[PDB]
Amino acid sequence: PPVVVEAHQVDTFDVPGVFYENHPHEPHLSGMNEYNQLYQQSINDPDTFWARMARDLITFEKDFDKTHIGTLEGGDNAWFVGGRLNASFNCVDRHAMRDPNKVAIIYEADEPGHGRSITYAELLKEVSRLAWVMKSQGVRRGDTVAIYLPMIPEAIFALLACARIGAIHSVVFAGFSSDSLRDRTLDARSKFIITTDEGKRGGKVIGTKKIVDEALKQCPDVTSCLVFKRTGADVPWTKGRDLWWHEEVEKYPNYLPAESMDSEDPLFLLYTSGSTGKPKGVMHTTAGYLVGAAATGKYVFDIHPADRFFCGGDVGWITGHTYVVYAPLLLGCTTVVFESTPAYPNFSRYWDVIEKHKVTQFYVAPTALRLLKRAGDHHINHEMKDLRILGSVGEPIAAEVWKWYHEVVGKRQAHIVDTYWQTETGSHVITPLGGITPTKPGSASLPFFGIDPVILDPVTGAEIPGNDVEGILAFRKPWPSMARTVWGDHKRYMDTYLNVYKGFYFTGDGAGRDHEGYYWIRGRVDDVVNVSGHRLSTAEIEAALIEHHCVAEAAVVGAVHAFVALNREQLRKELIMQVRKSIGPFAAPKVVFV
Ligand SMILES: CCCOP(=O)(O)OC[C@H]1O[C@@H](n2cnc3c(N)ncnc32)[C@H](O)[C@@H]1O
Ligand SMILES: [Mg+2]
Repeated sequence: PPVVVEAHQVDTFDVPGVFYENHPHEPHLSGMNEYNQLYQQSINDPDTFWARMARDLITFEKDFDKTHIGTLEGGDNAWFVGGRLNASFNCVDRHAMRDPNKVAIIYEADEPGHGRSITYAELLKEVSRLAWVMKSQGVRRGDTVAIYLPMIPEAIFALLACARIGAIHSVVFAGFSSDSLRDRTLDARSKFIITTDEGKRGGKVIGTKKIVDEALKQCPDVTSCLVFKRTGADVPWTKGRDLWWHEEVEKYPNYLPAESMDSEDPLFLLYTSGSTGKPKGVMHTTAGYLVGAAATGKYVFDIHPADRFFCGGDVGWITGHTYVVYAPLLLGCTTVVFESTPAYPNFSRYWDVIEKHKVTQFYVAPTALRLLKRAGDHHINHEMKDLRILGSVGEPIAAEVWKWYHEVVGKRQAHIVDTYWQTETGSHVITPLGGITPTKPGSASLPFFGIDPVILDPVTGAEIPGNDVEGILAFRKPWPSMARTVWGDHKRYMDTYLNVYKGFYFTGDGAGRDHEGYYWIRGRVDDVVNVSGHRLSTAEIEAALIEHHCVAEAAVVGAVHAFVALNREQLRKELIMQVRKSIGPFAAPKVVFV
């Protein structure tokens, strides 16, 4: 009888031998022996291991005094204390100083055959003069800055310009409604917001400026709204508040000094929905987050400086934060900013992009892979000679989809890396290491460096030791890129993550660890449901539906559904519009019951 039934008779797949033959460089680890050696040091002497890793990967303005203080139960963890650094220096300046004409960003626009490439020197200029705009409009170190931007390179300019002056960027997914944008801007107390006149995605127009205008009536602390002219459409304009990106940046110099930030100064807020109530502003600080981003970029995704890294995620979510922006730029390679969808103009789009730009690592969600698999294999007829790493994030990749990814997309030539992590962990925590770790379809494999996973009994909270076990997934030790608080609400941070099982970090996920020690993520044990790549609160959908006058009691379960007690076919459609106003289109239920 097998406790972890999903692993019954599943063999490990070695890295394809052709991966090493075709590799342009020498990979970072010699094999699984070195992983085990480094992993054991990361658990048994994290002070030594992470000091060396941080000093390898991150340039500090002032070296740090101590690797880590605090404990999980104390909720007081600090990493690289005494250090000083700047995230934009590490993502931009240090690379522009060595190789100014190296391409940092490839922008792939909604329409094929547009876009452009941006060098590290060009990125330094744009980050600098955008930072000048913010400084000139009164943004100071420690202020938050709301960002409501689509996938254009200007989004990277905005994150890194905020980091350059020590402002705390608070990115809001550009598909959120006015109410959601308002809620996040109010909670973050931002006085400055950055957006576009409109977005273009999949040939469709998104009225970003209109949505922002609606949200800002209820954000009177916002006194500046910088608008990037993406489409040039006539948009309403608020004199004295609104500013044109292109008019303002050209007033200011092409260089700006970077603020000397503490290791533990906040870098950003990322609002995420939890099991109960209002969105949590998950706060990441500076040094530990960047160290985790660079370490996983390097050792999980096998990133080398010449690589062309393509994450299909959106900057509005943590995957885009860590792997579109911070990790590849920290490591000095090229990152791809993709404005379109995998289906526009046709289902070949992902592969057209990878082929044209010779992408070396591609990172997407299984939801997109399932869509494309249903579309048919004739859409894929691309050499994609340099594609050696195929990443998957957000949900377990099913053996049927894993095989299609490995064979049809990767030509049995690429290593498939199923990365498990969350907004709160900053970077990958359970994952194979690209080009190193043997994999199992449907399994996230083994812990990353510094991650000490344990399986707990959900009721008694006790550790369940050894292999072939199942239960709650928790981590036993702090790690550098862990979220440090929930903005304005440290007690909620403690209660949610650290007080449930004292001494451990609670992921909210169930998991099994099979006879080989490989982990298999079972999904959320709480009321978080994943629909089409989004982390949505069933209570948030419940609260939205209830706000309608004819709805009394509302229940939402997970494709989310909604059984409500109140024409009955007319009301079924009217509740959807109420969700569209409270959250956004991507949170409307798939069926509405009465
Ligand atoms: C990392 C981007 C998604 O970040 P979020 O904070 O939005 O969601 C994290 C949650 O997604 C699932 N999850 C994430 N990665 C995996 C994964 N690879 N396998 C299974 N479930 C996964 C797990 O339930 C987890 O608690
Ligand atoms: Mg007002």
